[PDB]
Amino acid sequence: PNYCFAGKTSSISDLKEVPRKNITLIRGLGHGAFGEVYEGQVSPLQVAVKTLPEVCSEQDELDFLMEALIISKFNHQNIVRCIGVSLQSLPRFILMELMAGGDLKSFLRETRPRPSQPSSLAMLDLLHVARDIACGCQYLEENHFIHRDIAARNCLLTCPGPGRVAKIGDFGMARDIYRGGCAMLPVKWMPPEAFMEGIFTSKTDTWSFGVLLWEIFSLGYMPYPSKSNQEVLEFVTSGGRMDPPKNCPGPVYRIMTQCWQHQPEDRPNFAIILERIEYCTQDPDVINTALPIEY
Ligand SMILES: C[C@H]1Oc2cc(cnc2N)-c2c(nn(C)c2C#N)CN(C)C(=O)c2ccc(F)cc21
Repeated sequence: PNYCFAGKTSSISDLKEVPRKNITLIRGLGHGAFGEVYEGQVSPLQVAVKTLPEVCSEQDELDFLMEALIISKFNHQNIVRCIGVSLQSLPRFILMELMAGGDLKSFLRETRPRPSQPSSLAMLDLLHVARDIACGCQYLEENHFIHRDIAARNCLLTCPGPGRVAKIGDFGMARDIYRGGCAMLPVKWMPPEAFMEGIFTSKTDTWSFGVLLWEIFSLGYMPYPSKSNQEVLEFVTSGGRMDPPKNCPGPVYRIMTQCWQHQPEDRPNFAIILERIEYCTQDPDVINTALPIEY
């Protein structure tokens, strides 16, 4: 089974097989419903290890291989690196760049300004995260790769503290399409034409990035508070959009509303999104805006 990205075709042969003896698991990182994730080290190189359960179907096996090929073929600083794989021993491993800041949704929720830590985050921190992910998205766009699932839960941070870099860290939806059910669709992140006609383009990711921006500036809230998937589907198709997050500067909210234009042609590409984020970061009135302190 081959994988095609950009101009090139790659195969399982192209993956970097790391000798299993060189790999040591250290601790769990919060395992999902299928496959575990560990902190590990390679002989030392610090890594995250994604595992394939040994009790799995052949389709699961092909899914795991395809994920390894997809991530291994990306080359961008805002996309998590694949250090290698261990596919010749069981359970099979994919080895990733260790993003010690964890996923972005959890980071935002856990790092909200509080009376004890009133200065944990500032507007600039959020703008830098937004810029980081938009840079990753621009790389995907210019290489004609549609992510399909841009959302805070699928982004990672290099570290919790000040020098953090945000990166896109999961490509499971894209993998599935390359190779499911309504209840599992990221409805709240999808544009009208996506869930209606099943049409996908890079402007699909623009819409989702708008929702990510809302997640970021809301400090990790679930989009469309109190609305179910179907309610959001009908709301969005009717022209409904989310209100600004609490204390969100107008220039930032306007990037969101542009990302959520009904017509894909009316939505900005990621080059433009990056330009607008950069302008926001220059504006003193934006970056001097205080985030809410949760009590
Ligand atoms: C496949 C997995 O990858 C990594 C996870 C972590 C770090 N680095 C990588 N590469 C991580 C997480 N939490 N913490 C505390 C750490 C640490 N250190 C998040 N997590 C448990 C995930 O499963 C997850 C979530 C989203 C996503 F995009 C990829 C992943």
